[PDB]
Amino acid sequence: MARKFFVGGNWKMNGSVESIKSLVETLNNAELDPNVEVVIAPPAVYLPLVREALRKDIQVAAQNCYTKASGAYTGEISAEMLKDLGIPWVILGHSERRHIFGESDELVAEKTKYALDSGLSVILCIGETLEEREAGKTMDVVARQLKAIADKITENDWSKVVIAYEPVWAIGTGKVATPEQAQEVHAEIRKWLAENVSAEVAESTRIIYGGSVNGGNCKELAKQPDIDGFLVGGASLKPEFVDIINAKQ
Amino acid sequence: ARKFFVGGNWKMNGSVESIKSLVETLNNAELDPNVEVVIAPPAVYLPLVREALRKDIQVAAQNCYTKASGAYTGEISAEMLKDLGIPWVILGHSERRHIFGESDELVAEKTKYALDSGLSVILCIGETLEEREAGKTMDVVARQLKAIADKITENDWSKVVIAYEPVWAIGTGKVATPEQAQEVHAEIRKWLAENVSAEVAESTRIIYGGSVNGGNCKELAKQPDIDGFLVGGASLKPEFVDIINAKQA
Repeated sequence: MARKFFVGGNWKMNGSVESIKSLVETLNNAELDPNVEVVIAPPAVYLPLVREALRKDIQVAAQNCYTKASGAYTGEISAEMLKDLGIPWVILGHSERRHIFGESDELVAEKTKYALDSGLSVILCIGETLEEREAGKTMDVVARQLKAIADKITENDWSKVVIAYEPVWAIGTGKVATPEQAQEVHAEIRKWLAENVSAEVAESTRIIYGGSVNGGNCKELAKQPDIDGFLVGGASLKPEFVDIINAKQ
Repeated sequence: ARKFFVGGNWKMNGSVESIKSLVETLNNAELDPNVEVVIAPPAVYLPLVREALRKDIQVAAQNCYTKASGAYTGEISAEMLKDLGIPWVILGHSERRHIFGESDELVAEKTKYALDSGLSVILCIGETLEEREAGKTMDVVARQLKAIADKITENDWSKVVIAYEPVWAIGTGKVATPEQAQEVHAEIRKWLAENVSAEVAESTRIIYGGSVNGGNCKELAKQPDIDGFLVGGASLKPEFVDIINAKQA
């Protein structure tokens, strides 16, 4: 019934040696809620720097990886490389990769199965666009995106998956999501897991909210019973990321 | 005369250990001092290679995006490369154009942005087996080049190297002869002369990016419009040194 609260910070395409030095120093100086599992995701070229400098109780994630150990994929990073560098997490299926870079549901599932088999943990991102929501496809889209992973991975493999619901419909659009709207989808995802994977996976899988999370709204969102944490965007670059980690204390 | 140019594209290959061994071999090699040599590790190893490698070999990234920063999960910006002391980037590699669907305009945007950020660019072009059999080799390469020429200034070409990839002879079972390669390279240089300027045509290195190894590098290098190589799998092997030295007796 209980699930450890989970806060990921996705830096996206942001950072310099100097900016990351200050950012990491702020995190190292911070007082963090011991009950919260924290993961940050630097750009791939800063992973060694971050991994060395960052407090060990915050683990590092890559922002993406590919579906093979190695080969002729110019520009791609392998899960094995991540393991080689001591990077335990990867974000897969982020809306920007799905919708700007055309990563299909099955490619996401391929990556996910491959990363898990390599011993990584996965933040698996799902969610529907404004157009899909207007079409009434919220439940169809999240079902389809999850089903691609569920077809590919074992019940035990879910142990190392965290699901991030991204309300893409409320990201850079004129719409805003309420905690109640977020809660509604998280409950739908958990029911899908119960009915398609197992009751145990539904009860133990963290489902984190990946909409616009900042210091001002995190406390309200965390009160919802099916929101198990956050995948933070722009606020992960700011000192208030600490406040978001501490949203419950 | 144009300085001979040898790039080694590791693609999605490498570990800390395997890379250590590769770099030590290069650091101990006797290299033709007239050759400009560039190595392109996977992104998560750029700091490693940049620290360890002899300073007369420059490092390249295998890809980058078109802006300095923002919400592009999984992408690296040219500004990050500059920040890390990475002077080169490979753009428009056939694997990114085909597997990852990168359009001509996207490649051209990336190229413009990288140049503006102070990088040098290895710009890859080339035609597929079907295009070549249909007789569109020059239509395709002219189109791929025109997209860049429409976006960058005449002076911007100064820090461009064109890699001709005979995609028709990469993973097709076909091999290209030096005469076939020379014929395309000569057509590319003439394209530059007639569409850009006389200077750009005579200054721009056009390097051959088909299947280059120790056994064929010497005869390719004798061709008067082949200014070097973009090496794939052999760049992972000791014979990369022989390819660098293709102009020596």
